[PDB]
Amino acid sequence: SGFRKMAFPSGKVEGCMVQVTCGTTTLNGLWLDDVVYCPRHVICTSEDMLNPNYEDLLIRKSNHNFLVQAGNVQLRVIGHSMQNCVLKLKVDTANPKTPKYKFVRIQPGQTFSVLACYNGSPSGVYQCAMRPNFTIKGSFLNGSCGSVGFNIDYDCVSFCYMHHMELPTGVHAGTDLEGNFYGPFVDRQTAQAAGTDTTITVNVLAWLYAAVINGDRWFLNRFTTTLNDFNLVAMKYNYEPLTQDHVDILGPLSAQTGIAVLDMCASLKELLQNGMNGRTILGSALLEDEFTPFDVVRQCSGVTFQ
Amino acid sequence: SGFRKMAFPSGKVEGCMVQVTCGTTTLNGLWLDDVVYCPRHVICTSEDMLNPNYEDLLIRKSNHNFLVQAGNVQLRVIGHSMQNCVLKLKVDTANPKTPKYKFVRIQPGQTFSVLACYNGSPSGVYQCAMRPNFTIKGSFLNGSCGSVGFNIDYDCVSFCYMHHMELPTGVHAGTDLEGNFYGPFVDRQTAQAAGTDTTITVNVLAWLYAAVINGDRWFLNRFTTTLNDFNLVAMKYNYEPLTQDHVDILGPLSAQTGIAVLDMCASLKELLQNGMNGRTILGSALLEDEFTPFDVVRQCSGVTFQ
Ligand SMILES: *C(=O)[C@H](C[C@@H]1CCCNC1=O)NC(=O)[C@H](CC(C)C)NC(=O)[C@@H](NC(=O)c1ccc([N+](=O)[O-])cc1)C(C)C
Ligand SMILES: *C(=O)[C@H](C[C@@H]1CCCNC1=O)NC(=O)[C@H](CC(C)C)NC(=O)[C@@H](NC(=O)c1ccc([N+](=O)[O-])cc1)C(C)C
Repeated sequence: SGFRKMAFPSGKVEGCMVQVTCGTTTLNGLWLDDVVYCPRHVICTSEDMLNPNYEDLLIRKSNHNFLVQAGNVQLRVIGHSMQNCVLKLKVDTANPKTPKYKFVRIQPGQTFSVLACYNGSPSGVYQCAMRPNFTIKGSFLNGSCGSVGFNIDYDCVSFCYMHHMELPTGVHAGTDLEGNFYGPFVDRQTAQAAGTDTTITVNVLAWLYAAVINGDRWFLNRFTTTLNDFNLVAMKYNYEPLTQDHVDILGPLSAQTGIAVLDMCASLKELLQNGMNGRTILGSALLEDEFTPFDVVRQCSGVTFQ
Repeated sequence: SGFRKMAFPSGKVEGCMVQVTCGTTTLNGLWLDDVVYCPRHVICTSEDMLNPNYEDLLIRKSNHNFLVQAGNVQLRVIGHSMQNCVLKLKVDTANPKTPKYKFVRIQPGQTFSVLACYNGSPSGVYQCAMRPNFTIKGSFLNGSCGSVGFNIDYDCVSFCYMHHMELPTGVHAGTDLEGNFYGPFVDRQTAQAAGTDTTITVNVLAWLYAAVINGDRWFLNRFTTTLNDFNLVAMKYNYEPLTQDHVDILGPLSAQTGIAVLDMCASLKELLQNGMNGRTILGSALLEDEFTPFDVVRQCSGVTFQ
């Protein structure tokens, strides 16, 4: 028993990280087959990051302006192209450690692991959610750009996030691996504020189920609620509306615990209106919203990958 | 910016995990060079876990009673010995993926990453703290024994924990890699008194320093405190008493931020006595105690957000 914020094992992605340097700018790239993917702003200069003309700047870049270092091996760039906000550097050698992989674009409310890297060297792994306002609350310093987010399904790595920038509120924004930003952001050092963030209601409910599974049951009551009456209360506390699709996705956790979804909603309604009365749930005084229902089932059943 | 509970990248440890089966009991083993390390209770059957004579069970076993599997490859056991609570199975093949490594025994309050494994395959990775009473608050199901905890310094893995059991309170206990239990515990299914679990004060202080480094000072104040006046408040709130040894460990964070250790203690004392009043620190409403001073320096910017 026990419930932890758990990241995917990172070994398959560790073997894909490289250092990419252009001019005096260094960041990380992702080496899959004979292509290295990295944020296109590696080609900018300090003097240019206000509103870079990326297409123009790339014209004046040759293959040998890109230094790609994979551990002890320098990779030769034999071709370069730009796809939206990512650069694709074709290289001499196919990565022998390339896993089975897909590029996916995730929905807000979904979770993924981030492999934080610096100078092509992985330094940490942690679990994140795509916020409703398309930001992530990551932990990224200078040099972290090109770090990637991913999920693992059996033996296949689904890459969903590449890191590009930090917002003034200290949260983070990036692209999918096709270079398309999540949310209304652009890769320029301009004035950019994210929409108001909301709590991911279906994830909070999933985590209350995790708590019950792990013996923490004090918040269960004998009240009932309809979906509409729950959503009338939840919206006033800045929670996302709960849809019928969300209720369906909570079906398996409901069957396992014997607690109806709308009964769990009633317990959450009491927590919102009355507070915790000084208590915690799974050690938290705030309600956790970065576990999906799939995250809870997977962890509580010991699903394995590699 | 940002601050996340970050685990070490798990790839170096994933390459070491194997499955060990004896009779009908399967758990995880750690394959380093030509030795597989695993918990000695792999040789137990369900009916004799109340008072197993481990040197009763082991003399009855031959090398070929141990089935060791790495991937789809059987490893042939050519020798075995018991050291404290761990079994050492000599195998006929050195692990080609053995990293540089050490075995270290850590102190209460210190942290490590756990690669939770089932049947020799990894399920996930997360960061843990050794509690003051030598337990850990993990996520371990049936079959997780032999999962290990570790730190990585450059490319040397320091293994410090191997998982053995869950206590009746839902917390977890295990050994160092020489098989010595952390805490006054033994590998049998009998009631064993545990010390009381207090909050790791030096780690809370380190995390307040992290909040300052990242740009937040709202919780500071002008008082100072003596060590003893602080510890009187600490014990009211179930915090571990702070020693001069602990104060010395916070030296680097104190110097980096310009806040004397006993001034941060005065700040913590006021947070405990007055609560948070709806505010948060690094996103938390409860003070975090699973970051050591070293963890903070490893994750935070070397440049304080002044
Ligand atoms: C890549 O490595 C680097 C990572 C950043 C660096 C700062 C610390 N944490 C990180 O995650 N990314 C960049 O340097 C990126 C380059 C651009 C996209 C070309 N720049 C930023 O992240 C900057 N953020 C902004 O410039 C920004 C400023 C103001 C506003 N605003 O609403 O006013 C929005 C965005 C960093 C401040 C350098
Ligand atoms: C190994 O895989 C397995 C892991 C356990 C399994 C249950 C779920 N979570 C885990 O971490 N370890 C065991 O099965 C272990 C083998 C013994 C130690 C020979 N048994 C247990 O973990 C049981 N624990 C106890 O019975 C127990 C009772 C009291 C104390 N104590 O110190 O007071 C310690 C252990 C579980 C009930 C299965």
